[PDB]
This record gives sequence, structure tokens and C-alpha cells, in this order.
Amino acid sequence: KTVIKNETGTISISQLNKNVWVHTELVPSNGLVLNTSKGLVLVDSSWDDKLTKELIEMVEKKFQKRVTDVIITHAHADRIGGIKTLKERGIKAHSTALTAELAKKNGYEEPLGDLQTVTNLKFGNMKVETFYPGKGHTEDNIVVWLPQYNILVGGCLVKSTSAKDLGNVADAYVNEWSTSIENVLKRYRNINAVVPGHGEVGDKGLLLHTLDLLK
Ligand SMILES: [Co+2]
Repeated sequence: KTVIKNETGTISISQLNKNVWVHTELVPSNGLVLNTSKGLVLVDSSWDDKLTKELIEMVEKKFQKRVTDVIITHAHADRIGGIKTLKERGIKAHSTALTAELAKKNGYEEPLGDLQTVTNLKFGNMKVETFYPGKGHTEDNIVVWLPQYNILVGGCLVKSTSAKDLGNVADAYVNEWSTSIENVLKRYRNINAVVPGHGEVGDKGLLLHTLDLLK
């Protein structure tokens, strides 16, 4: 897989696919860059505004298209933190209503609150499904599915192999997280890659790992 870094090793993009890339910023945090016929779409932005601006500028320059949309997978900072940058640049920031409600409560600018339990979006030819599986890492966590690739973005709901515990559980629902993981396994029975919130890309084994960490 082709991999491209900025000057610092602070931001790195790894090609999963002709049109799907994983972005990682330095903990490392992951999201996706979707190279579509109508622009770039990000699944998650970055830790804060400084890194979000750098991420956008890197990908706009490389791919020679604008970032048009971001999907925010929960209302914590590794996730909501670049919202000011998105809003001021006219980048549409999609989220569930609950994620937007939580962002506002916590003093962040609000994403759109447009995503339902299951939402199907199309960006050029790129199909994206968002799914709220229930509570887990947070109340509001969603996953994102690319049905043309059978790629799942697990976000913080899904732990990497290298994670040997659940991490920050202060906002977690450790008794509903296993059911939520089961909901993802039931919906998506044939998965090619799973992108955890943090750590190396894997497959359905990451979901099984997360289940074991919850015991
Ligand atoms: Co989080």
C-alpha cells in the first residue's frame, strides 16, 4: 500500500483502495479520506483545529479537489475538535442529532445532526452508510460502512489488536458496548477491513477483540 506523510510524521495517509485512504494523525488517531468524483469526504477530522487545517490542506493539494464533507463519529475531541475549521470553510459536518446535542453541551460548534440510525449518503459514485449501533465507547458513537469495498470504520467503538484495555471509559457504557458490537457484526457479516479509532487496520477480529476486552 502506498503511504504519504507530511513533513513532520505528524500526519500520514495510507491507501486502502483506489479511492479510499486512511488518515492518521499524532496517541495516533485514524479516519478515512474518500477520493470521490465530487470532492474529498473525510470520515472524522483530527484532534484540534491546527491538525484539521493541515489534514485538509495536505489532501486538497494531493488529490486536486476540495474537501466538501466530513462525518463525525462521536462528540469527543479526537473527533469534534476541528469543527470550527470545518464550519468556517464551508465544509459540511455530518453527525447524528445526539452527537450534535453533546457537542453543543460541551461548548463546541455544532455539526448538522442529520444522520439517523441508518443513513445512506452518496458522494459522486462513492456510497457511504452510517449506522448507530447503540451505546459503547460513548453514548453517541457511530460506525461508517463503505458497501462498495466492505470496509468498516469502527471509530473508538472498536479497539485495535495493540490495545490491551478499553482506554477512556469515563463516558462509556460497558454493559451495552458488547450488544452494540453484536449489532455491527449482525449488520455487516462480510467485512474486508475494519479501521479502529486508534491503531492498525484489521478485520472482524478487531470486533471480537473488543468483545473480549469487555469481559
Ligand atoms: Co472518544
